[PDB]
Amino acid sequence: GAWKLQTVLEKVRLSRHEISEAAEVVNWVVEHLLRRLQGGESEFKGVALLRTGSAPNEFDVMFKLEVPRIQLEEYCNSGAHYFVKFKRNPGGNPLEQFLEKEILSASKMLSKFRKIIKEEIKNTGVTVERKRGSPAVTLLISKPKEISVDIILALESKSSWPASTQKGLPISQWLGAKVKNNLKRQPFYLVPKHAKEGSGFQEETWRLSFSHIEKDILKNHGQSKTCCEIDGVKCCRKECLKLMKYLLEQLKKKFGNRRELAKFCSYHVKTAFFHVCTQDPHDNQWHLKNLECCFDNCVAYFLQCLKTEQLANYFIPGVNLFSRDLIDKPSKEFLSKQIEYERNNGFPVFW
Ligand SMILES: [Zn+2]
Repeated sequence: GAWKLQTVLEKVRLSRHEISEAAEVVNWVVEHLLRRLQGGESEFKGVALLRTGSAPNEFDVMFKLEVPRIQLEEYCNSGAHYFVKFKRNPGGNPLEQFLEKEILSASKMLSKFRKIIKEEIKNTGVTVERKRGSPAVTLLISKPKEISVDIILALESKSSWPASTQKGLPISQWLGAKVKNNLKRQPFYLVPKHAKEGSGFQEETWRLSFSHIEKDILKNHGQSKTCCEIDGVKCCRKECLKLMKYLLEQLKKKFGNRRELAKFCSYHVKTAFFHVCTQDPHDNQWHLKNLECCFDNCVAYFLQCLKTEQLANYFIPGVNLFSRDLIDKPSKEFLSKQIEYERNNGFPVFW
C-alpha cells in the first residue's frame, strides 16, 4: 500500500464524468455525417463506423470502407507500411478515380474525403480545421461544449492478415489457440498514417491497424472466462495498463518544454503491457491484491525496453517501435532516467 495506487486510480477515474457527456456531442455529429455520406453519391457511400479506441476535449473516430480484392505491397521491407493496389475489376472499383495504374493513392483519396465531408458539414456549431502533418479530417465542435474530433479513414480488408503478422499476437498461452484463431479470422484495417518527414512514396502508403483486436483483448483479458466478473476473482491487468498510461502522460506534461518525450505515446506502453501479459499469462500472476508488484513489473519491463531499444509491435514482430530509426538514444535515456526516478521515489508525478 506504500504507493497508494488505488488512490491514484481514483484520481484517474475522477475525470470520467465530463468526457461521458462529450460522447453525446460526438455521437450526435458523427452519426449524422455518416447518414449523409451513406445517402449521397460519393465514392465514400459505403462508409461505416468502427468502434475502437485522459484528455476529454480530444477524441478520434474511424470510418471504415470495405474494399474487396485488396492487394498489398510492403513498403521498403517495413512490415507495417504498405502500398494498396487492385487488379482490373470488369465492374467499377468505386475507388478507381484514385488509382494510378494498379495502385491506390492515399493522398488523392484523403483529399477527396476531406472535400466531401466539408461539403456535408452544412448544419451547425461545428467546423473542420485546415489539415494539421495528419491524415485526419479533424472536426471543431463549438457548442454545446468545445470538442476536437479527428475522423480517420480506414480501409477494411476481409482477406487473411498480411505475412508480416505471421508470428504476431503471441497469446496462445494466455487467451489460447481458439481465441487466437478467431481473432485472426477477423478483418484487418489500413489507415493512411505516415511520418511527418517522408517521401511522396511514403505519403501514399497505408499502415496496418488492429485497434479492434486490442479492444477485444483488453475487454476479454483473463485466461479464466470469469476473470474480474462477480462469480470470479479480480485481476489487476486493466489497472496496470491505466497506471502505465497515466505515468507517461504525467511525465510528458511535466517535461513538455523539451523534445525528448514528444515521440512516446500510449501505444508504446500498451504494446509493452501486452508483452507483459504474454510473459505472465496466468490470472494468478495478476491478483488485484498484488497490484503494486504487478505495476512494478510492468514498469521494469518498460525500462528494459527503453534501455535495450527493443519494443516489437505485438501484431507485427518485425516492427521495432523503439528502433533508433524512430526515436533517438538520448530520448529513451531521458525517459529511462525519469521513470527510474519516479519508481525509486514511489511515483511523485502521480500526486
Ligand atoms: Zn481480470
